[PDB]
Amino acid sequence: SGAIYVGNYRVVNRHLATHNDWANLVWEDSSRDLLVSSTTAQGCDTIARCDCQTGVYYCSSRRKHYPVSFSKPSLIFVEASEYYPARYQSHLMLAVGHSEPGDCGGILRCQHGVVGIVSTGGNGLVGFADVRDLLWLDEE
Ligand SMILES: Cn1nc(C(=O)N[C@H]2CCOC2)c2ccccc21
Ligand SMILES: [Zn+2]
Repeated sequence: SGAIYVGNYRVVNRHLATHNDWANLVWEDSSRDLLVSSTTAQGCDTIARCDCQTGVYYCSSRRKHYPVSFSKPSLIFVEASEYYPARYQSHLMLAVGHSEPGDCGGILRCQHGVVGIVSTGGNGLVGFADVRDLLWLDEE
């Protein structure tokens, strides 16, 4: 679990969105595994606006933050899960790091700010849904 809280937005994995998220929907994209809802309180996270390929992510199944090198956002085949059939996910970045299904929502960050959230993984890989192209989250 986990979310990004920037301005009056809450960014979560679409597959973990609650009824309250759907009832306060701003934007969602199934191909990216992302959903954004509106918040009453202002958040403290800021979004990175960069092309970094190194950063640090939070792994809830280890209670630890790990440094990672990651690929640029791209279209990658993701195996079937209880949340989606096997399909291509867009704007996804892969890294070598531990992950388990419930690690989704952990933040990946770089020196500039938040880069994205854990969305896919297995067998010593972890995949992150990029948010750096969503300019409307923070200075729009
Ligand atoms: C971090 N992580 N995520 C999944 C996963 O199945 N994600 C789907 C749900 C949303 O997009 C694909 C996974 C599986 C096995 C080990 C780790 C894992
Ligand atoms: Zn950066």
